[PDB]
Amino acid sequence: PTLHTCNKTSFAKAFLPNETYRQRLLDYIAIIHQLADHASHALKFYILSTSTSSFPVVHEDTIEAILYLLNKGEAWHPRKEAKKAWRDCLLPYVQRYCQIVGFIHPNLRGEQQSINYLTVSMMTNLKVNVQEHFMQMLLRYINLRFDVKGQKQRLPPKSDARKAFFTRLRYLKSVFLFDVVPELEFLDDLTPLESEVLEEIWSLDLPFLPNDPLAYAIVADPMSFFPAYCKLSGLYEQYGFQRFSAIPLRRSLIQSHVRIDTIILYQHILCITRRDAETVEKDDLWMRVCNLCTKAFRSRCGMHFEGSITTDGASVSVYLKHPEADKYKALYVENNLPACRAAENVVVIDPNKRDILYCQDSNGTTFRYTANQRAVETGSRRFAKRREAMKEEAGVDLIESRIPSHKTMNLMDFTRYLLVRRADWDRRKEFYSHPAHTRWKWHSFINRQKSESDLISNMRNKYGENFTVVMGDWSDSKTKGWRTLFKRNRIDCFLLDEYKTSSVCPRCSSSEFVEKKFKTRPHSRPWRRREGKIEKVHGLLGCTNPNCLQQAWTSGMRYWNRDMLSTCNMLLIVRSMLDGHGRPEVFSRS
DNA sequence: TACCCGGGCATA
DNA sequence: TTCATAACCTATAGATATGCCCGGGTA
RNA sequence: UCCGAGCCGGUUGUCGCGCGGUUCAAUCCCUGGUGCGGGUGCUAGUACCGGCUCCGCACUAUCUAUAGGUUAUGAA
Ligand SMILES: [Mg+2]
Ligand SMILES: [Mg+2]
Ligand SMILES: [Zn+2]
Repeated sequence: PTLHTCNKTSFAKAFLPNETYRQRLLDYIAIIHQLADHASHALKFYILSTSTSSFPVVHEDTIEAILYLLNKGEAWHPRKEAKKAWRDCLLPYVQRYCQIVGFIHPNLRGEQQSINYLTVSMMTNLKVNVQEHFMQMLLRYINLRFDVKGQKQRLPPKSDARKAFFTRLRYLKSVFLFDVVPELEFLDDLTPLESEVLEEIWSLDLPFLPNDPLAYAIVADPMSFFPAYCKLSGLYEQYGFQRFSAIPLRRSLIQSHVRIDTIILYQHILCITRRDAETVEKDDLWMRVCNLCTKAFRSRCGMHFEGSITTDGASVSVYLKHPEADKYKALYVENNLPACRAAENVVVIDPNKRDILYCQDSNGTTFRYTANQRAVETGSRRFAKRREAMKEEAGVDLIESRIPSHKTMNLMDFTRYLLVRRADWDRRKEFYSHPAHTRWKWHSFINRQKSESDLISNMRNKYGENFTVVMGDWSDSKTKGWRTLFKRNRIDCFLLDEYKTSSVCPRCSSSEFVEKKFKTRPHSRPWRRREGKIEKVHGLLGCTNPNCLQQAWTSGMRYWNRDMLSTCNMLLIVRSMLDGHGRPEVFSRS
């Protein structure tokens, strides 16, 4: 929530030059990464193995037991009965997975904090994935079975007589989702394909709530839908449809950020006994290894360091925690008109795929922030090319390209995937252990900060010290993140509808004479260009009304830039709203 | 034999 | 039309610390 | 599979102009920015006051993991 914030700095600046502490941190994070990866893989293996009888009720205890068995094995001695039962149930499968992958127990001491963090993170990932995408995948399967993609081509489009099927589907889903209780007579009207789909959906054993819809049930207790979600994945694999990651495997070999709190310095880094450490204040203890006088550790908006960082070997994210922590169409300009009138200057912004921002003012001054500029400043393209060159030189591409899909729900296929991953684990681990990846991430962060700061500085220099931002509500290229950026710089941002803003000429206010796609040219994309394809120009528009024309023009139409027209029409709309006349009729929906 | 500290485990 | 590895956008959830028991060495 | 940004024209408020001319910005290393004092230096004319670079006071900037779409690459 609002009670927490983060400041990201370099590894060298955050920590003192004592090499022992840095080496201990680097060693600890590497062990934690492997533990998390193998825990996720073992959880998936156990789920697939138990699929023979029933999908288990996965809780925090399951992942915690998997982690402990990987780290300690039989040496784990839980006190409570539930954890002991989980240990007894998971030990054989964990040992079998270790044999398959050749895992060697690290026997790391003092793993409580890291194990708790990893268990919480993995359960959060499971919950988020299931909650967010169970409905999406179910509806996607429903559409795929009925060939809705091909049904448009099979039937003549835009015909009332053919609307029956697309209406029939709308009803079937309501029966399948338990949204509407079907009448008994309708059950006998199902065609064989519909009956098969109904049986397949029934086999999923989807939970249900009588008082609230299925969507509310998913949010209320998303994890209860996990057993069905996995089943759904299997259905895909039965029909060859594009599969999805049912279980969130943690596969990346690059060093992931690992959390470090006061306890981790307590035990692993400083290696001081708990009794001795309890006699020292937290701030001094952290100062013994960290330069808290650095800029990154300063208080902001009443927040304080409070001993919490995340490190990956190249960058350190220090978390500032407010003292009051838990400790265990509002955005549209229509509703914000009163605030707009007090702005010194008003900026109207149109987003586009290429021109990420196209900004204009009432005084006519224009500005833009394009995709190419963002790519160049951020360095994404250069880093991508260098990474591709490294992969080509090391030959890792041939190894990764042949890896069997990890989304399979069959035990044999998952075992084959694990064997293939083990076969070349050593080479890829060394390749991704290179400092290039974390350094690239840190440099990308710095470049993004620089680019955003330069953008804000240029906007202030062109449009004044303070101004209000009005942006279109279109979204697909950065689309919705900008709303946050202006907030970080204390610049107001408001939304505006783009309906037909690109089909009206501001100088005659008549949409009947607007020309679209009046010229064609060889395709801009080189691979499409060599293919012989031709592209219609989208951003160029024409006006044919005589009032906008002149006798000295042989073209016969006044030319306009699409972004310029959009910004001018949006400025006119804003002026009309501020004048009390509301949205102009021409741009109004109906 | 019995005492102590350091470390592992539980949990809001 | 299917798979794998980076990343870019969007969205979700989470962002430690104190007490109790045991085991290893010592008296 | 490639594309930096501003200005003057072909231009009329015109293009993923693979049209021309024209100005500076980055291509490695780097957490970013704002306001207040001095502290060598480098620059423009006789203490005036423009820039680059540090010192120090407070003012400020949300990261991690996972999943969906896409991009780039490598296989069919
Ligand atoms: Mg638009
Ligand atoms: Mg546009
Ligand atoms: Zn017109």
